[PDB]
Amino acid sequence: DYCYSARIRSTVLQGLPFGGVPTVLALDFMCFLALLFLFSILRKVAWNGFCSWLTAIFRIKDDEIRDKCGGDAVHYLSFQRHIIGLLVVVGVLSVGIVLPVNFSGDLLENNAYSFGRTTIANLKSGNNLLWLHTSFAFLYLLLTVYSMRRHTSKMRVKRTLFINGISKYAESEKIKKHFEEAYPNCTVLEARPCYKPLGMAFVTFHNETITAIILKDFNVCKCQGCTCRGEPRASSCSEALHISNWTVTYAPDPQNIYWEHLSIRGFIWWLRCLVINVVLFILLFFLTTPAIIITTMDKFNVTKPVEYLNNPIITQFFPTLLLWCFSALLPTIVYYSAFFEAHWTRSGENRTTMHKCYTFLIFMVLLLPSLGLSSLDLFFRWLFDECVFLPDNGAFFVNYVIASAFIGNAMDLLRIPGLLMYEFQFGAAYAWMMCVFTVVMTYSITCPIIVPFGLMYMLLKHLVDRYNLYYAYLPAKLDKKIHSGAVNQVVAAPILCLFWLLFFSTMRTGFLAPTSMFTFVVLVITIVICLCHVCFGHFKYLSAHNYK
Ligand SMILES: CC(C)CCC[C@@H](C)[C@H]1CC[C@H]2[C@@H]3CC=C4C[C@@H](OC(=O)CCC(=O)O)CC[C@]4(C)[C@H]3CC[C@]12C
Ligand SMILES: CC(C)CCC[C@@H](C)[C@H]1CC[C@H]2[C@@H]3CC=C4C[C@@H](OC(=O)CCC(=O)O)CC[C@]4(C)[C@H]3CC[C@]12C
Ligand SMILES: CC(C)CCC[C@@H](C)[C@H]1CC[C@H]2[C@@H]3CC=C4C[C@@H](OC(=O)CCC(=O)O)CC[C@]4(C)[C@H]3CC[C@]12C
Repeated sequence: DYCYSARIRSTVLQGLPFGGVPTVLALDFMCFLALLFLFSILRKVAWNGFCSWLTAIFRIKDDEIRDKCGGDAVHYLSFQRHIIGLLVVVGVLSVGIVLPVNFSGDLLENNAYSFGRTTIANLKSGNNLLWLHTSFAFLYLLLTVYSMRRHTSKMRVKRTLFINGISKYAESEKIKKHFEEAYPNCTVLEARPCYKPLGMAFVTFHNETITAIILKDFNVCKCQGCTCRGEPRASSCSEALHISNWTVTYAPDPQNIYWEHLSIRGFIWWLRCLVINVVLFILLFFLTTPAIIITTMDKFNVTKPVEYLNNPIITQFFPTLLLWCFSALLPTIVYYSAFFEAHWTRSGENRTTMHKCYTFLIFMVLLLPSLGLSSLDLFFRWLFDECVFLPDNGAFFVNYVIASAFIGNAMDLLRIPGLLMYEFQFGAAYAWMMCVFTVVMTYSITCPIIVPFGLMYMLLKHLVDRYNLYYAYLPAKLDKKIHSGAVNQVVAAPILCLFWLLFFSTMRTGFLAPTSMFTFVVLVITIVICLCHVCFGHFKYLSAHNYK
């Protein structure tokens, strides 16, 4: 009883020794080591001793970080410090309690060196123990929440609106009298157009709930047979106003405002947005696909015996190193290109780009490679001329995590030196570390052995951060709304762990098989709760964001 019966048909599909992890690891370490020597001769070029910086890493006290950098660096390092701790608990459960279950699988017991043995693919469908995987996936959601209730637990104008689309010939009298007659419950303190004003204004009220009500009445989605939104109500003042044509917003400070960009609104602005974002999403397909093609040479006609796999130098190391190169350049595209979308507020742009870096990195590292590698008609050709799971059984992901761990972090030292010719980007750095955490979490239950490398991705990213925050990057104060943003991404990670579990369950047993059902039930219950935080606002004691 086996899956491949390698004695009958010596089929190329049965993968490398150890998934090619040993060669990837050996070359990645050796490339890391070489980069640390290269770093040393770089930082010594400009003016205590060769490796002195490596001693500094473990000497600097947390209070020195706190004192020099300010609170944003400590809130950042707290986030890391929690995720490191999170991954020890998830790590010990994965390697301790998931892996010995997987490895008890009867399905890949031939092919003893196959990395596939340490994955869900080793478990025969209908085997009772498959509930343990669904259970841990849920348990990990509770831990990624509880660990973020702890992170957030440790950490620390409101009547003024900015009103846009006023005609340049408008008058403060009419603008003032409008609110106090269209909404007689209000009272107006100030009402001023702003920098021949170009049709933007500040207005200030007496009361905050009234402010929110007035702010809603220009923007709110509620409907009739006539119109899909609450159209802003008429007045005697209206000729100065052009009320229907406004956009109205809580006023940020003028240091946040792009007085250039907000000159365009409605369908035109959504055109510039969609044709920038489509070009980038098209481009991801071509950046992605070389990695998947170079990896997938399990074709036939000739070159069919197991002996015909290439060296894991080309079939594992090279493609994951190329995918890393594109992963590490991707932030530099979206930070550059987001300038041309013309957001209204620098704060928005910063807060947008962190979620855009993250979701493009997710499409091009996790989701499109997951669909690409899952698109193995390969099994259909073997079968016609369950044991379906990724080619190499997902060793590709381990190999990515290793590549990003050793080569990525060693490169992170070198990201700030220079002189080879003869300021902390908090959003980018958040996006990048949650991209990697997402992969680890996604595979942590289908493919346990990824988690140790996930942990050491974090430890080395942490040390290199604690180092380069204190010594290298300029001390920076930041907009708090990105730290709170990043915690939502951490909650996405175990949810995508549940989704791919439902996928690789439902492509290996029916949707009516009870583990498929249970995973669906958990997922649908989880998502309605998570959505009810976003605007509906019912749950605000739960899931995250305990604050001082
Ligand atoms: C296969 C392809 C062609 C379609 C797959 C869908 C994605 C391209 C979509 C689905 C959800 C979208 C995201 C949903 C929400 C946001 C948040 C948005 O930023 C916000 O914070 C909005 C609210 C605010 O700024 O206050 C920026 C765009 C982004 C990342 C979107 C980018 C495009 C995404 C990933
Ligand atoms: C193959 C299956 C999984 C379908 C593909 C689904 C994706 C399009 C989803 C999965 C997870 C989603 C992300 C999970 C979490 C967030 C956080 C969310 O954050 C906020 O809106 C923060 C707002 C604030 O903090 O003020 C922005 C969208 C984003 C990136 C989502 C974008 C759409 C993603 C990539
Ligand atoms: C039929 C329906 C139920 C299918 C749902 C498919 C997608 C639309 C789902 C799958 C995963 C979801 C995400 C999973 C996790 C999160 C984190 C969490 O993010 C926030 O709270 C950000 C917004 C805020 O700051 O208030 C809640 C929304 C979000 C992005 C979800 C948005 C909707 C997503 C993309």
